[PDB]
Amino acid sequence: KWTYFGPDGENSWSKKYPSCGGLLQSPIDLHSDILQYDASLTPLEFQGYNLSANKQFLLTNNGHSVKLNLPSDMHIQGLQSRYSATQLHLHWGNPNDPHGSEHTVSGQHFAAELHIVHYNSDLYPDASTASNKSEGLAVLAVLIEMGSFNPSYDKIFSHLQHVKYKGQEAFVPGFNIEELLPERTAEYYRYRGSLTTPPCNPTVLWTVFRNPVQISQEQLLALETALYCTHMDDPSPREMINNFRQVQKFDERLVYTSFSQ
Amino acid sequence: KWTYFGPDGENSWSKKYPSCGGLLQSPIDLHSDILQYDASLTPLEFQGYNLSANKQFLLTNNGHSVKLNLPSDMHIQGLQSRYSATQLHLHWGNPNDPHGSEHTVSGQHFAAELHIVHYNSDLYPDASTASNKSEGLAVLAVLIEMGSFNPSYDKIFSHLQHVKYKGQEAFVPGFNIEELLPERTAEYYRYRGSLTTPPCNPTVLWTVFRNPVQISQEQLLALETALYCTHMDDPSPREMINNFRQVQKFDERLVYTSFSQ
Ligand SMILES: CCCSc1c(F)c(F)c(S(N)(=O)=O)c(F)c1F
Ligand SMILES: CCCSc1c(F)c(F)c(S(N)(=O)=O)c(F)c1F
Ligand SMILES: [Zn+2]
Ligand SMILES: [Zn+2]
Repeated sequence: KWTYFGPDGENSWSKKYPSCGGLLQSPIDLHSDILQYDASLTPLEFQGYNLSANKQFLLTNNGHSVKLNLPSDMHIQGLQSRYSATQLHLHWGNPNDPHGSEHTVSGQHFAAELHIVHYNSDLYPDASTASNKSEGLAVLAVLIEMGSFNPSYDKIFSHLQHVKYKGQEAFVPGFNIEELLPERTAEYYRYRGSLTTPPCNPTVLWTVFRNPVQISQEQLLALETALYCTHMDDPSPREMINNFRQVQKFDERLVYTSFSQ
Repeated sequence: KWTYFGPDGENSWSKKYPSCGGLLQSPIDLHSDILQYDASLTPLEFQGYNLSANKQFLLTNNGHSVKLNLPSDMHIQGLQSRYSATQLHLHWGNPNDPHGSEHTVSGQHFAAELHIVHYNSDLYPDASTASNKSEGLAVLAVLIEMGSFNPSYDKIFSHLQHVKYKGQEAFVPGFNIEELLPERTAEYYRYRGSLTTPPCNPTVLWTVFRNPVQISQEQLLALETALYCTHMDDPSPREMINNFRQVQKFDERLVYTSFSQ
């Protein structure tokens, strides 16, 4: 299958996933020349993010990232349709170059990036059906930098020990996913783009929050060193690192901002 | 018929040109995490760069860039073989976004980039042979920023309305090519990489000078509006703009610097 390195890496995804060589590809560099304040971009409302402490949510190593399944009563309010959550996951670099966000800001990577994936549940029955359809998906992106310890991110990272290898699964008790969001969620970048992984469908409404979150140096190192892409029994193990796509060309287009200041 | 934009752009190159999806791809972002000083990287000497003004050298629009043919008596001294020149060419952006270098430094693009292409003439009889052999080619890269008018670059640019279309050829009087190089050529980045266009062979020893040169806004605009990828009779003309590849992953690779600091 597809990978982020070697022969099956991102320059080859378009052979078997043609949309990876098509229009509206993500991620992109967010830089001042292409930003345009749009007073119409009002705050999102995060509904059902306070997950029941009494419910468990499936965490998976899928060989590409670590993903947490989310329930479809969790949703964003504010967009043209209701977009219901389906999963969250992360992208990161490696300890020798700990700059593995997908989006960049003025050419600079952040340490990592969290994506909370939602689908248009007013139009489609599930995310897998929505993903290749018009208006199918909305992703929230949180940029992550090393700083202070983050107890909320640790509600996910304390389980990394149990999803070390591809295919492994663990259960995470519900917690308030809004705790993973940064300060001043009113401030964000917005643009139409794509999945950043195969099949790269150009069906994502992106919201990248302006302000990053922090996690400690030990948390970032844990994220970068805890997982493998490969199955446990693989005689040639591969660490799960550098699981981000390079930025894409983005020309004659704008990213709209909810902030002018 | 590869291009820099649209269906046949760079995410699709690897469909026809397998090395574009292979190892050792160029260009790259030059940033601190991947740099290491190497005291062995001693100064290059540029020999036979002062081309006779009474001779002329062929300028050709090859559908992807503009190239100036260079004589094989022009060479670099200081590498492990003699590398003789074959051609130079440029990469650039567009009038509304004059940010088209290939290499970036700490996430920033420069306005344009000059490549002076050499081949190992000790080992091979011509650059096309050398180009499919490891370390067969050595390319010098000069980063170009918007700044003062540059008379020396204008010795090339003044001939562009004469090679606007694919297949057209002009003659440029000899001049001193060293005038295209920046200050303190002793300061450079060195790494093993590839051609930045199809067929992307991983056969280039790159030298990117630390210091940029300047050309004016007017020179950039001329460059960015002069040229077409297509023939003069093509009913579907395409402007030669934005002819730079995105930066490539470079992990496990290190870039060696002839400067500490
Ligand atoms: C079918 C529903 C989830 S698949 C998926 C995905 F894996 C992503 F990485 C992304 S990403 N990285 O673009 O957020 C995504 F948007 C997705 F939709
Ligand atoms: C002998 C090789 C002919 S094709 C070629 C080239 F000459 C370059 F200089 C480059 S560059 N841009 O790497 O200098 C390139 F990409 C090419 F594909
Ligand atoms: Zn993602
Ligand atoms: Zn070039």
